[PDB]
Amino acid sequence: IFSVDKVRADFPVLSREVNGLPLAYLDSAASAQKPSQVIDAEAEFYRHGYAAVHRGIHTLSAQATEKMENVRKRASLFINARSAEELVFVRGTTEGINLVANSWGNSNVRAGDNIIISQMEHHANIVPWQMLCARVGAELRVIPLNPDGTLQLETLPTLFDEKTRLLAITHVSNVLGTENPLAEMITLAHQHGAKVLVDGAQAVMHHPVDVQALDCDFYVFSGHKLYGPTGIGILYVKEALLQEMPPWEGGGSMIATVSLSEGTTWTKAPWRFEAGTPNTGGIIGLGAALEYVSALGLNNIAEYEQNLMHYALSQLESVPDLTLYGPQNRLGVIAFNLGKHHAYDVGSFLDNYGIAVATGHHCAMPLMAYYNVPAMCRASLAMYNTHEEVDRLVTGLQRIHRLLG
Amino acid sequence: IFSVDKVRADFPVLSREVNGLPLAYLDSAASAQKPSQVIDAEAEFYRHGYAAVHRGIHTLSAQATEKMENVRKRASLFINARSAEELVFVRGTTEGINLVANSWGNSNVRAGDNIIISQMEHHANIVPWQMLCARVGAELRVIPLNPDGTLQLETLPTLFDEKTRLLAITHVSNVLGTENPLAEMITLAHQHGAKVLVDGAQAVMHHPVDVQALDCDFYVFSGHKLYGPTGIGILYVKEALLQEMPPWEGGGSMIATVSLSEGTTWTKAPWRFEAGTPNTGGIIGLGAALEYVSALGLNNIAEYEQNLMHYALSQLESVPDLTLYGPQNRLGVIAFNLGKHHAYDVGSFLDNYGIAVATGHHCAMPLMAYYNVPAMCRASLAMYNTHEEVDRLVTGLQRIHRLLG
Ligand SMILES: [Cl-]
Ligand SMILES: [Cl-]
Repeated sequence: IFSVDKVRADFPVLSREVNGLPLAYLDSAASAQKPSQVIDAEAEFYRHGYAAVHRGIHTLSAQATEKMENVRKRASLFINARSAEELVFVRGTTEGINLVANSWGNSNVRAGDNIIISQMEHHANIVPWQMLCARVGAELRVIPLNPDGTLQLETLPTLFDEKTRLLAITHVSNVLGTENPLAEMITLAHQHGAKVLVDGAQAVMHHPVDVQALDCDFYVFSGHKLYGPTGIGILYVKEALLQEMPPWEGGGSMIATVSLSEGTTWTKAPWRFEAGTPNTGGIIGLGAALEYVSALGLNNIAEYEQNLMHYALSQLESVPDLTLYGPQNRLGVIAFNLGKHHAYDVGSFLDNYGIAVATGHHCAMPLMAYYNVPAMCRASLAMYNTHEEVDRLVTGLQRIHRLLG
Repeated sequence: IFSVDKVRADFPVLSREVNGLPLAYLDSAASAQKPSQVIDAEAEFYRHGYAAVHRGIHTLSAQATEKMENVRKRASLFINARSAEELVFVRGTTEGINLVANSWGNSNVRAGDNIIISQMEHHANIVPWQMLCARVGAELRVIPLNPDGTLQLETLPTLFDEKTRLLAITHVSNVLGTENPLAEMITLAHQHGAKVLVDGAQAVMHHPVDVQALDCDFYVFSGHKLYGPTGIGILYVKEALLQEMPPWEGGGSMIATVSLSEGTTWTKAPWRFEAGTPNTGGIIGLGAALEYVSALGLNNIAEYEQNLMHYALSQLESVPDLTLYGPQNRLGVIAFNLGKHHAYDVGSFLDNYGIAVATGHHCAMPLMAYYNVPAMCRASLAMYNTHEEVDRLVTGLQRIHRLLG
């Protein structure tokens, strides 16, 4: 079983006070807090083992290089990639999507082709493909939404055709909490010889993830939402695709040879896509993050979070004029608006109670447009959140409605 | 005055033992050690103040956003940029050069144009321009070297012409320690209407740097060589150039509006070049790094390092068959080879004494080719290094020559 009290004891931020009152951090979907196991792992690496990696033969450099590639191996096992050489270190989901869109997109998407995204995508999974479609002269098609925050799956027959090069789709919606039927969609996209990039930024922290079972071609997530440091993320690519992709960033540690008269040659995959000094501090911290999350066990986290989510949805039923967005089985987040009050105002009042929720468009303006609102509130319910905090959210919304209605 | 003993007391790694023996870290040019002021600043941010930045109205998010943009202001003052809005956060020198090469290069370098780099450049300042010249059909010209590791400045008349769009030049050579006459070269390049990108990865830690006085158009350096965290760096661009450059990475926090039917619009400069979640942990640590280096005072560091360098060059005179590369007034590093022994072997013996030096090509293969060697040894002498450690280097080379000659 899961003991949220013991978990919270690992997170020094959770003892913080905001505005005189004790913090209720309900915004892990924007970024997650970090346990001192993660913070100290990075700190102790800087304190005792720091060196440049890959180049260099001295001891610290060799031991730091070992640490880095061990984290690549642990990450590849976390998402059940066949090989650690299928994982590329990136700054996060957004750089990972940009890397695919340039390295792979530019050499596999011709004028007259089409790419499919969905109306619920984060901006990280829209703007790169808009840029690619503009560069090559292709069309960006959109899987539309149902009122309940699920995909209109019946539109796929009209979006997919022989010219469909790529489907880029989210695993879990950072706003609605919808989880998309990735296995079956990837089957369909593969029947047309299309690849699938999966945005898994909001999945990898809520339940186990198996990229061999999904058969996705690319998968991306971010360290800082997995209870880890900022400035680090993972891009997974099928070995056969990755070996064919050209470099994106150029510089040191991705060349084989540099000549000013006979040109330059690239090293083999993963390392060909990693230019300059890696974020070694971030990688070490991400590795601790994977160790920490695996020790609690994702299936235990999934259960605790599923029960907290149920408790919340049940309690919110007693908030007047509350509008929820998204499906009943949402993961991680609750998207809502309070009567006719603007979300910015509702969020301000909740922050005044010391409750941190997200407000605005959540880098998903097309989703806001579909629901014909400018903004929503989003509350995250993560493995370190409590029924007590759910109650403070509910009371607070009640008080806001009384005060402002 | 400078007190290297008190400085070293800030650096927990310097107490490390390697191979049973006490560490002599002579490889800060590859990456620098970090003081606990830097390590703890990042750690305390994760521990007490962590949130997502820019989006969000709650307290932690607003205070984290303040911290981030204050570091942008402190960085802009460190290099004497006119405006903090002229600085872009990047992963380091290599991403910063790639950003200019794509965002600015692709829209200002046409087929038939030429770009000038130098033979002493790091790979970060070669491979991006080779990629750009291949994309657009331009020519990469090279300022050649003199035997002493300085530029053959008399070749500039034949390299510069009306078609010269850009000079990309290093401030200090990561290998030879040469410092290039940037002020005068930028004058010349500006007379032809060419812009200058300066690679300052090896300058900003050795003496003050003033981008208004240099009149450079772009400048780049890396956090981890400035006694700071990995995964963070600064790209400086003149306000007028930066406002004209198009985005590079696309995603959240660089849009103004995202529409799936009317396209997307970009936000204003700096922020248009920063997609997704920033490396907030890195930025906080870089900010502490700038605070720490400014407290010692760059001119004090420059003096201590200049005297240590003189002491070393003087002592190395008593090493038989030692070949040095580079000018007499080198900054930061000493590049050498021991008799006919391969640098990898010499570095292995020094690491066995617990002395960490760099060996190989130092991501500067064209420089190795000019000196008709495959590799060199490089020893860094930074503000926390001692005359005692110089002696261990000298003794060690002597012992290596006796043993292996
Ligand atoms: Cl290299
Ligand atoms: Cl956005």
